[PDB]
Amino acid sequence: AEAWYNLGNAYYKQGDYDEAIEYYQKALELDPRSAEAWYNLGNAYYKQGDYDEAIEYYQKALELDPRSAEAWYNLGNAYYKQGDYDEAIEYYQKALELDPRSAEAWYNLGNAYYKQGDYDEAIEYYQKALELDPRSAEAWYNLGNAYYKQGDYDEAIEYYQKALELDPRSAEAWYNLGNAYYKQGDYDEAIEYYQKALELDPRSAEAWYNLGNAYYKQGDYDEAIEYYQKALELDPRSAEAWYNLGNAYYKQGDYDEAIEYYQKALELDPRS
Ligand SMILES: [Cl-]
Ligand SMILES: [Zn+2]
Ligand SMILES: [Zn+2]
Ligand SMILES: [Zn+2]
Ligand SMILES: [Zn+2]
Ligand SMILES: [Zn+2]
Ligand SMILES: [Zn+2]
Ligand SMILES: [Zn+2]
Ligand SMILES: [Zn+2]
Ligand SMILES: [Zn+2]
Ligand SMILES: [Zn+2]
Ligand SMILES: [Zn+2]
Ligand SMILES: [Zn+2]
Ligand SMILES: [Zn+2]
Repeated sequence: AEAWYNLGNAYYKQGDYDEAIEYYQKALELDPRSAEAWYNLGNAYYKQGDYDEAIEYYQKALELDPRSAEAWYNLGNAYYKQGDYDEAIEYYQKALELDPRSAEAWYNLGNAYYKQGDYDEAIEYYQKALELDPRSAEAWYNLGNAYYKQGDYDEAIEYYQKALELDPRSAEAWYNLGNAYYKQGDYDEAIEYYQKALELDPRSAEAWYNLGNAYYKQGDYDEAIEYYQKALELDPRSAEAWYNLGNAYYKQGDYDEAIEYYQKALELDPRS
């Protein structure tokens, strides 16, 4: 089994996962009691996106070594990839009972609670991750998103600010920071961050529309009109862009433009 196993390892290292599977299987046909062998077979399937096979082999690894933190964590990952968030949570928790010093386990546990809608737990476990390794902009952004989702816009703002200190080249962090100020009703700060997002990524329709809304909420109707019109060059299909473009014209006393744009909105959705 040893040579088959090592041959499988050599294929694994060169990224050749189908060959690794063949020789791991050959080794296991000769010695089915190696946890590391079952674990490595589960990894090779995992890398090909065979999540159901990965699950079966990681469970075999765990029959032989129930205290493998690595086997529990990768079982949790395979469930996460199948969209089975509650199983992923159960297995991540088992991995952390055995090894509470992995940032990666706490972070992935946060991600699973997030995907289920438990922003509170997401917050708790993203914080743990960040304490063992505070260097990832993505992790700060996601803690930002969890507070945002709970409606803690000020904590959201705080952690988006942290993510942008580490990676100021992120349109999404800039955009969500604007969303967070928008949601507190700080429309001038919103406008500032929305403009940074669009200077970095200038062709999301939704984003030009949200810059429009922020000007509209400030009472800056002629700028609202300019950015709504930009949103509609990119997405001529949006009932909302047409309707708020109408509102902007109405607010300026431009009643015949208001009528034209309200009609456009009502054709795309005649239900309001
Ligand atoms: Cl919004
Ligand atoms: Zn191959
Ligand atoms: Zn043996
Ligand atoms: Zn499969
Ligand atoms: Zn062990
Ligand atoms: Zn161990
Ligand atoms: Zn499930
Ligand atoms: Zn909840
Ligand atoms: Zn819950
Ligand atoms: Zn909760
Ligand atoms: Zn906390
Ligand atoms: Zn708060
Ligand atoms: Zn603070
Ligand atoms: Zn007019």
